[PDB]
Amino acid sequence: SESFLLNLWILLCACLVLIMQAGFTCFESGNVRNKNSVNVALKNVSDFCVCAVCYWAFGYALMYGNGFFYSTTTNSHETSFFLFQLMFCCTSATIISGAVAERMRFTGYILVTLLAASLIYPLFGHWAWGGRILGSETSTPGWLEQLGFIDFAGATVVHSVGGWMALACVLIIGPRLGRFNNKHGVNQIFGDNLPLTALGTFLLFLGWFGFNGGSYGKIDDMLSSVFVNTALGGTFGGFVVLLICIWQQSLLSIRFVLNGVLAGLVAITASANSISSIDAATIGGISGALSFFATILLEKCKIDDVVSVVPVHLIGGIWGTLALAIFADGQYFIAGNSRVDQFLIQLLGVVTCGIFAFGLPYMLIRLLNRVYPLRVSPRVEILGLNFGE
Amino acid sequence: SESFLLNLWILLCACLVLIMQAGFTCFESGNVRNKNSVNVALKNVSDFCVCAVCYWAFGYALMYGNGFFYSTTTNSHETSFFLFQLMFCCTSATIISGAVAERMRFTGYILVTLLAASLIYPLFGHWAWGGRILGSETSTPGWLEQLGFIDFAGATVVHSVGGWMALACVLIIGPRLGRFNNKHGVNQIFGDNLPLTALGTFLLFLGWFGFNGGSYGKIDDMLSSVFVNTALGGTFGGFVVLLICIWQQSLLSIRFVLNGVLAGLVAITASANSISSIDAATIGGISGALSFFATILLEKCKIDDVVSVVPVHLIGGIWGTLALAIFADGQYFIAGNSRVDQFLIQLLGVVTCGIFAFGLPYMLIRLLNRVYPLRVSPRVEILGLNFGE
Amino acid sequence: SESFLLNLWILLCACLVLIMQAGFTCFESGNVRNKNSVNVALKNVSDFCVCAVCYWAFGYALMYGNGFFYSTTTNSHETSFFLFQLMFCCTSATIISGAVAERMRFTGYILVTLLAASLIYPLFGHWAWGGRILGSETSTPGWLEQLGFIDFAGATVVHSVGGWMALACVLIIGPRLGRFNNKHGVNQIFGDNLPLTALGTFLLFLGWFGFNGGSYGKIDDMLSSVFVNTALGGTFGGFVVLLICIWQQSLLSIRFVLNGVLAGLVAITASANSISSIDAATIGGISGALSFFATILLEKCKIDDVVSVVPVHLIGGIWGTLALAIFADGQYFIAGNSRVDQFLIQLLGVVTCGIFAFGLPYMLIRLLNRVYPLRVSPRVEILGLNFGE
Repeated sequence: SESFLLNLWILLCACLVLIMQAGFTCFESGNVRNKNSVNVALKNVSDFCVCAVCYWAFGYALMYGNGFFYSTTTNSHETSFFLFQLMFCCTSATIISGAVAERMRFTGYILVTLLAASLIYPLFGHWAWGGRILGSETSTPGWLEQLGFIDFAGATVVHSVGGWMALACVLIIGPRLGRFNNKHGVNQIFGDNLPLTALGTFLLFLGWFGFNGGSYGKIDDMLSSVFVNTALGGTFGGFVVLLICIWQQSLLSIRFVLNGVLAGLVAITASANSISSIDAATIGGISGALSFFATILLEKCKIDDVVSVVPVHLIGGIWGTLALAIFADGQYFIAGNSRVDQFLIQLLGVVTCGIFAFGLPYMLIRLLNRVYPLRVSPRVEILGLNFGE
Repeated sequence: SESFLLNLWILLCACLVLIMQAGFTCFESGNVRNKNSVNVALKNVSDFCVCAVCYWAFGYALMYGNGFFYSTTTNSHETSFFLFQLMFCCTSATIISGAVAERMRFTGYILVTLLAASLIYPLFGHWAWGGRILGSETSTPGWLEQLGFIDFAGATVVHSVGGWMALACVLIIGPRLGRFNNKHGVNQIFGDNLPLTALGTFLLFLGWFGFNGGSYGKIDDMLSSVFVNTALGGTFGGFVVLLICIWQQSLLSIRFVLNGVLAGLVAITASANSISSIDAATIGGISGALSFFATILLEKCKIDDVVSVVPVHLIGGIWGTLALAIFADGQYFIAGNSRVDQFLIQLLGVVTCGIFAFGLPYMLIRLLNRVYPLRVSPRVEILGLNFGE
Repeated sequence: SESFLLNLWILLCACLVLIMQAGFTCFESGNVRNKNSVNVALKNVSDFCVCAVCYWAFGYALMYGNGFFYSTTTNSHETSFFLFQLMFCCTSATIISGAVAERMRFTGYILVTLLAASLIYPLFGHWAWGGRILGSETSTPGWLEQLGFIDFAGATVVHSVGGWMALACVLIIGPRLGRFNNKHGVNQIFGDNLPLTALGTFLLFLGWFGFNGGSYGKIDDMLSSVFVNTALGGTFGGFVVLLICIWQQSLLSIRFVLNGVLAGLVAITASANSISSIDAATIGGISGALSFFATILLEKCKIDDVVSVVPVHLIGGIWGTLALAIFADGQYFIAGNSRVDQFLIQLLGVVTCGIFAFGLPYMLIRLLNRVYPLRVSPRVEILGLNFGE
């Protein structure tokens, strides 16, 4: 029947988001030095396990409640939906993983991941996605969803939340040793396994297909448009950054091109079900250019992001959320809302996400760092995070 | 119709078990030294090819016969079923591969893989799964299946069999050079590509989803419960080992955490269709703890398992097989069988698997080693298995 | 309905061909030296992005027109079909990527990829596959397709075209430095990440399943035969090359074994929907042996192919195209065509593919190389292509 086919589609899409977890692991492990890559991989597995435990235990009840230790219910599609949203929560915290590499303590990162899976992501996902339970009859939406905020697959719910928490963490722990100098400016710390980073980017593209396809929530002939918009956004982001770099040398332009692919994917994540192919290409290309410029701006601002989580997930998420109101069809809006009123509503969603997913983690992680330091000692950072803290 | 959707589901699940082969290759290649990783990858491809040839030629006919060089039949679901069981047969010997790394001859490993795919796995799969032909009308079950032994996805048929012959092989060829010494105790040989082991573990999780989903054998609303039990078992195994290690340093605790993920998956493999989410979490966590203690016990017993096949596949398989009778619902048992009679039956299956998949390979591989030595010369083990034997 | 399930099948198959792109990236990045692998990964992402942009812009209109900047149409299956064929075009140019590694300039490779995605692949795909639009009512076939040429999944359209322009490129730019010498003959340049080539080969097998399954074009009970033929062709190619090598040392035989797997897949690609399992095994084994002999012949002919694109894709593609007329059932031919007439037609298709995909790219790339050199300077080849050109 229709319900069985929809259930298998959501299960295969959750499998694709597990592929996206593997791609995040490869992307982050290949972009760091060989003395820190094993710690990065251990972080990338540990946050996934901790977030799955936290979302099964209380995260699903916080995000979609009126749930705790989720068992079988009367709703047929709710188990597949729960698995998909658990994969989404793991995606948010493994976004947080990549920015804090090579200088953050493992237990402090585990505490940050617990904060992300316990309080920040379920509350904002309840605000933006409260009434989006798959197959449920009577679901009360969140206040942001009631006001008219639209996020198809989570450019704000998943990517911007992780970007804001990652920005707060890298502002609190500070930059790596030997990265920024007062005399010589900015030094580049290249990774040691950049082909693994390219493989991780391809796996992230593959997982992004499942992200958008399972966030579609139904099965008809227009899901192929969502897949085509996904492919065009990612490839046009990569193509635009490739055109910008063009004659720049390898081992530095590859990071920009892969970040452009990922940022184009982050931008089409907001509106993959409501835009055309030309709109998806335009949004992805502008997102890739914005990721390039935001990486340069973060380098000049002395903010150390190792894999450029903020130019990809945060800047791309804000651009995709704002470009939904510029490019999507008016039939997907609330009736009576024009193109500027929807821009005000999506800007309100961006500002609310910024306040809740940055300011509250900034105070909480600052208070945690005041009594429990999250930056390793300098001998650990020189020796490497593979060898203990 | 129903048959076409079921056939596509089994084909996609067999694709996921091919992903599981790729994850096994990455997990075993990253966990060894750089002078042996190419030989490990060559073993991981060659055993897959040899097992596929053997199962197409005679393995399917021995496992599910009343077949030889399988062609198209009248049964609609039996071709996808054959592909799925072929990938299961490849999974057993690629479990066998990881235990015998860095000191075993390539041709001797090919002979061991031929033994596994020719005699041991098809005969025990006929004993435990003989009547489980997908879509067939009249199928006579094996004697173990007729007695009441329940094994959903191969915790005994796949994982315990490969664990037993891997244990026999590492007992016959002996430990690696410079691994156990009489004076200073136990020395650790760390791998050189541990992020590739993390990627392999993620691919193994993803393929484990297909393992359980294709072993479900039907399509209804309860397959998402099987997927949720798979995710919760793997993540709770990893979470429990992470809680045990907590403050232990990296480059050694990552192996324990990934082994806990895999062992939790091995334990839920036995009963993923018959337990609740809390039961899946409990079984996976106990399996991860048991993998940790079994790795320690194998280190104290001077038994060299390179990637810890025995604590993951054998110990986890025995625990999952025994925990089916502790945790699963009584409606899945034979009518009239209580909770202790089922424990006796599953213990009989464990003992039968131990006898047939250990004692017969131990005598056969010992007789082969007496006339054809399966351990490399010491200059090959010092120089590396990438450079010939 | 049937249309929704077919659309989801084509979307999942296009996801599998994206996995094939990832596997190609791993296979080429692991087979080169560490001073060139980052440039190889950058090429493997850049050609994918450029080809997706080119096929969305004008490639689909040239291949399947009577389309430019493809948007939503009346045909329900055409969007998933477009995504699948875009994946096929990206597959052709990423076949081209692997032959020209370690000595070709990046911008010159981008121009070659533009030539492949703009002129060669869409025109030959229009000639061979012009009337194969999924779900269309009135589609005029190409002249080769009207003459009776059969290519199920593109052993000639995808693999032979990429092999021919890869051969033209490596004949124009020439061999690597320190590869062939007049005194000592042939020297071997081993890659530095051969386990990553094993992972890439497994990912290529996985995506090759999706290649054949989405090229099937319908859903019934005979798609499982296509999957079984795919598995048997790949595994028998690997098994035959493993039997040929047997006692040869590692670090060189693994390249032959993986190339045999891939070449068996290339040969079954032509006729996976029309042969038996024994025929698939025979075709795959002969293709693996032919890849081994063609690799030896290319090393004796002083033609430097880094990952052996020509023995795998070109020789395997020609063998699969010719073996369709030897092994497939007569019901799949044009009525009135015998077994020798179909051999003449498939040979005409092979000769037409050779002329159009070799002689025109050889002339165009020679004219481009006369005014714009595509081979790096010797200091760039000595230092490495990761550090600029």
